Amino acid sequence: KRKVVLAEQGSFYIGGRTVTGPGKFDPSKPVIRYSNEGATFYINQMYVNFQAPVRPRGLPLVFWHGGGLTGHIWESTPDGRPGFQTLFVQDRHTVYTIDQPGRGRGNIPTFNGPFGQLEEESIVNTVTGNSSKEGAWVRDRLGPAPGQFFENSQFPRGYEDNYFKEMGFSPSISSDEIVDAVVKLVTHIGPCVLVTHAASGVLGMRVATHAKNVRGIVAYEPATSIFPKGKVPEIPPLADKKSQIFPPFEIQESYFKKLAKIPIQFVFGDNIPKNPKSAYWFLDWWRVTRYAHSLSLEAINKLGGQASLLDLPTAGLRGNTAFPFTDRNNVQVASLLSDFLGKHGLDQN
Amino acid sequence: KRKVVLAEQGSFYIGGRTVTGPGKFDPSKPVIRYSNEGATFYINQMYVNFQAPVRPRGLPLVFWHGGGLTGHIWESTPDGRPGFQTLFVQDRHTVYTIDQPGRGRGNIPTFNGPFGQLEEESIVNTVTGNSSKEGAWVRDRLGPAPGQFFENSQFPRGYEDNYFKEMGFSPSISSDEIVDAVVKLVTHIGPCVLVTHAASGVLGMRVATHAKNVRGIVAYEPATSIFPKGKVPEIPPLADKKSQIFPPFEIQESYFKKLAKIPIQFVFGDNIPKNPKSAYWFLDWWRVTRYAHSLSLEAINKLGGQASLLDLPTAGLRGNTAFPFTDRNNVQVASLLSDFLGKHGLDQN
Ligand SMILES: CCOc1nc(NC)nc(NC(=O)NS(=O)(=O)c2ccccc2C(=O)OC)n1
Ligand SMILES: CCOc1nc(NC)nc(NC(=O)NS(=O)(=O)c2ccccc2C(=O)OC)n1
Repeated sequence: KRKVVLAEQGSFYIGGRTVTGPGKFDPSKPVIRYSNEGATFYINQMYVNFQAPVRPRGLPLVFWHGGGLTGHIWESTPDGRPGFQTLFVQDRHTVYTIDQPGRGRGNIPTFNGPFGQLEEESIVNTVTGNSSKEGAWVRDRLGPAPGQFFENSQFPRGYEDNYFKEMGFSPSISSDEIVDAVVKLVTHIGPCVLVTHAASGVLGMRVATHAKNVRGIVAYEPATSIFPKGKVPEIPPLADKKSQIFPPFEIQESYFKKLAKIPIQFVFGDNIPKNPKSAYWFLDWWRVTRYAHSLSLEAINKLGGQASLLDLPTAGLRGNTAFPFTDRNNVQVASLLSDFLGKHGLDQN
Repeated sequence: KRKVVLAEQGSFYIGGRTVTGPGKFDPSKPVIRYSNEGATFYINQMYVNFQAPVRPRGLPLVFWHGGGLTGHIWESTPDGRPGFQTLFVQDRHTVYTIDQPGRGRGNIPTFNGPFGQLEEESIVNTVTGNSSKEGAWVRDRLGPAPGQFFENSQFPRGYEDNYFKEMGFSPSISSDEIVDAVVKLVTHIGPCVLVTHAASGVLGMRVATHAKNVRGIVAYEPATSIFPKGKVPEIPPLADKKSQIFPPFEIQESYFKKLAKIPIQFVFGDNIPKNPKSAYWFLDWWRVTRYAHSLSLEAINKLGGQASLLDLPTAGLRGNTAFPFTDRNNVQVASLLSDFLGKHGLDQN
C-alpha cells in the first residue's frame, strides 16, 4: 500500500520570464536592505516534481492542482493516505506534479514595494482575493452548508483542518503565462497525459490545443467550460435568477478542433443536483456548470472527438466531493483513471 | 545513484492559527466573488513532506530551507542532481522537508483586500521585500559580482536561471510563529535532527531551546548569530565602517543553555575573506557574520556544549557557495554530514 520504488525523483523550475528595475547594481554598496535598483527578478516560473518508477509503462502523467492548491493534493489525502502520485507510480507511470506559477513553490511575482509592484509597473494586483473555509466547504460539496456533510460522504471527516490548510490565494498572473509554463513542461516531457482539477481544467484544455504531446486529458470537476469562439450555447442562469456560472472560455475553432484528436474524460463526483437549488448557491452552480461541460464535450464530439463525462455515482461510487482523488474511496477513483489510460493504450509502451 | 526505496512517503500541513472576517456566511448568496464576510481563514500553517526508507537507522532528519527558499533545495540541485533528500533516504534516514509558513506550500496570509490586510487588521505587511538575482548572486558567493564566478566555484554553472528561479519573497510573518510551527512538527515527529540553512539557522537554534526532541543541529551558512540576553560580544562593523551584520538574536540564558545539551555544527563554504573587503559588501558581511557565529559557538561551549564550526576547505572541499548541499560536490558535503551523524550516534537505533 504505502511502499514506493523510484528509479529517480527530483524537481526543477521551468518557464517564466524576467523583469528589471532601474539603474545599476553596485556590489560595494549594502545589498540589504533589498532594493529594486539594478535588479533582475525571475517571475512566473513553475515548480515541477517528478517521480519515476523502475521500468515505466505508458505515458507520464502530469497532475495539475485546482485553484488555490498545490501538488500536495496529489501527494497525500488530508488524513495521510497515499495520493495519486504514489498510486500511479505504483501503477508504473512516471508522475509529474506541478505547483503552477503563483501557487506553492511556483513564483509569486513581488518585489520591493507594494505587493506585485515593480516601480511603476503592476505585475500583479496589490489587492488579493481568497476563499474562506466556508466558501471552500460548499464549493467542494462537502455538504450544503459549512459544518454539514452530505449523507453519502467520502470526505475524510475529522481532517477538515488539514484539508483547508492546503488552500490559499493566487495572485493575478495572466492565465496565458500559466498555460505557457505548462506548454514548456509538455515540450520537455514529450508525450504525456494531463490530469487536471477544477480551475486547471480549462487551462489543461488550452495547453492541449498548443501542445500535441498531450495525448489525453482527465479533468476532475473542471470549473470553466470551453467552446469555439462565437459558438457558446445558451446556458441558463442559476436558480437565484441573477447569478451565472463562469463565463465559458472561447478559443479559435482551429485550436478547438485539436481537442477532438485526443481522448478526454471529465469526472464528476456526487451531490450535484439535477434540479434548480436556489437555497444552495454552489450546488446550483455545479448543476449548471456540469451542464455546460456536457455541451462542451458534445461540441468536441461533433467535431470528431473522443470526449466523455464520467459521473462517479453511475460507476458505483457514491459520496465523492469535488476532490475525488483525496476522498476516502480515492483508490477506487484511481482504478477508474487506470481504466481510462488502459482503454486508450496510454499505459503501454 | 538515483534509485530510492520508500517504505512510505507523503505530506501534511501542521501548525498555524485562524482569523475570521466580519459577519456571517449565507450559502444561498453568491460565494464568488470571494468575500471576507463570515469568513474563517487558516493562516501561517506549514507544509511538511516526508520520505521513509525501509529499515530506517537513527533519527529522522528535518531539512529546513534558508530565506526565500523551499524544500526544493533539498530535492534536487539546479542542474538536476539528487538533493540531500534522496541522499539521506539512501543513507537510511527518514527525511522531512518543510516549506515554512510564508514560503512555498506554506501559507501566505492574505485575504480579500490589499495584500495581508483583513479589514483593518494588518496580518502581514502590504509592502514586500525581495532580493534580486544580483543580490542573491553575491549573497551566495557564486563570485564577487553578479555574473562573475570564483575560479574554484562548486556552483553548477549553466543552470543559473534554474537556481535563481527557486527564490522568492517572504511575507512579514513573525519569526515566533515560524518557530512555533516547527516546534509543533518536532513534537509530532519525536527525537530528530535539524539541518538548517542561512535564515533558518537562528530559527533552528530557537526551536532546539523550546524542543528537547531536537537531538542535534547542523546549520549550513547560518545568517543570524544567537547569544544569551545581555551577553552579545563586541562585533565590528563591516569594512565600509558603516554597515553591520544582522543584529544577533538574544535569548534568556536558561533557554540558551539548552543549546549546550546537543551536538551543534555550523558549516561554512569557501571564499569568505579573512581580511576586510570594502569593495565587496556581501563577502565582507560573511567575514563578520562567520566571526560572530564563532563567538556564538564559543559561548555554547563555555556552557558545557559541543558546538563546532566546520570550514569545508579544511576538510579538503574547495569552492563551495552558501548552498553547499546543492553544489557540484554535494555528495562529499553529504558525506561530512553523515560523519557528524555517525560520530554522535544519530545514525543508530
Ligand atoms: C475571484 C473571481 O473568481 C473567478 N472567476 C473566474 N471566472 C472569470 N474564474 C475563477 N477561477 C476559478 O476557477 N475559481 S476557483 O475559485 O479556483 C474555483 C471555482 C469554482 C469551483 C472550483 C474552483 C477551484 O479551482 O477550487 C479547487 N475565479
Ligand atoms: C530586510 C533584511 O533585514 C534582515 N534582518 C535579519 N535578521 C534576522 N534577517 C533578514 N532576513 C533576510 O534578509 N534573509 S536572507 O535575505 O534570505 C539572507 C540574508 C543574508 C544571508 C543569507 C540569507 C538567506 O537566507 O539566503 C538563502 N533580514
